[PDB]
Amino acid sequence: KSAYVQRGAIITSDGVTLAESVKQDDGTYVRNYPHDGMASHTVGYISTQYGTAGIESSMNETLTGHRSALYSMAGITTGSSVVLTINSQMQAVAEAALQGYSGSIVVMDPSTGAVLAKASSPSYTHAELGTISQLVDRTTQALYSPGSSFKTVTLAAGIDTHKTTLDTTYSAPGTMEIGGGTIHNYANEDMGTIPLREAFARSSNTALAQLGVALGADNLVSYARAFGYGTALGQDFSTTPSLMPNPAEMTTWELAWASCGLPVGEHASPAGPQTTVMQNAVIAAAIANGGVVMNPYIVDRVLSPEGAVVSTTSPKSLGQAVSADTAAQVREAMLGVVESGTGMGARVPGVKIAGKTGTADVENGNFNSFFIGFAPYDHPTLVVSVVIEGNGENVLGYGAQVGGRVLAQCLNIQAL
Ligand SMILES: *C(=O)[C@@H](NC(=O)[C@H]1[C@@H](C)ON[C@H]1c1c(Cl)cccc1Cl)[C@@H]1N[C@@H](C(O)O)C(C)(C)S1
Repeated sequence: KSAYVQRGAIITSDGVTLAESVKQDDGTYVRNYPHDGMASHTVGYISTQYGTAGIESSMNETLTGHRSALYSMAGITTGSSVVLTINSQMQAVAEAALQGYSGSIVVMDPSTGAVLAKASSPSYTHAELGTISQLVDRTTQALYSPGSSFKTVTLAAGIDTHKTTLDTTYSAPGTMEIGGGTIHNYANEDMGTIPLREAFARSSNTALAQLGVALGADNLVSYARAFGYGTALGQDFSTTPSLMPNPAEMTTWELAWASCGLPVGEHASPAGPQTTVMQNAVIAAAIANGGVVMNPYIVDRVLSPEGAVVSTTSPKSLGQAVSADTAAQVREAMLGVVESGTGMGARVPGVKIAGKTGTADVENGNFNSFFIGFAPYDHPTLVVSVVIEGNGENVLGYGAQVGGRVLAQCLNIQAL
């Protein structure tokens, strides 16, 4: 029966139709994808060979459309349409910034969790699914070691528990023994004794590991969970949960590394942290939003075949991960990263951008570049989360450059 019932459309917030059904002279309907290639992973597909993904999958009941003994009357009833929170201009900006690279970008509204752009690369067209890495959604369904981008969580926790302050000094030596193994700063750089805001801006592992060990495993895990770890984020799309160990299984050395964003644990529970890019955006959004974590969403509203609004998504909080005072301090620390530390590549003349960078080593001596951030600093209206994957190219600092560029172009779009 269901080939004769028209499937609803998938449309961006600014009115660009990305999926559509057209009636045949046969009476059946064929699925068409205008601007084929835009937001492919988000729009998704239903394919015997390739599976299901994206909105075609997650909103399938709504688009399908819930007397039936007559196939001739099946036409008389239409699926309802879905208007996404994705803006086509911001989507194009994120897609352009990934050309030539593997990785992904999420742009989100920090006060609501609305997903404004969501891009993964390499990508595909729907036309390609009619023949025989591209199908993986690297924003929500790939896990990465977050590296130093996770120090945002460590810092937040340290401040929120009143165990440290941005002006508290730490020894930040090139190497240090912790829990019977070694932690080293990048390039074994000895930074001497410096305030935490500077250790964070310059991304010292030896300093941040000492904070992680002061916090303890229970605290670190609990705060990661409060930011969304362990939750399949997304009101209306699938995200694979970001992972932390069972804190009871962690060692001190493991803890030290985890607090710098490197999963090195060996135990029954997973090693962590392992993050999605979406989870990283949710962390930046919580910090930008006074500590309030939002469950992100990608559907704005549902429309009936006649264009009436049938329902509207409501923003929903997953709780307050840290206090407002803590969030303000973390924002300030993040401003330092971009103004005077490892995130200077994200600077954009005439707008204050804040963020945190990371770099993580993976298999075969490859490494990935991360960035989370928000803008403008005072009254944030956008959050970005990026991963640029190395795969045998050095991409040091690329996440930050991509991040700043996307924030700046997205701010301009907002201004129009
Ligand atoms: C965080 O990303 C931290 N990264 C590193 O030190 C990385 C790279 C350079 O190699 N392996 C790493 C690692 C170590 Cl040695 C220790 C703990 C965690 C990791 Cl992922 C610093 N942050 C980055 C920047 O991108 O923020 C630097 C390259 C400045 S070093």
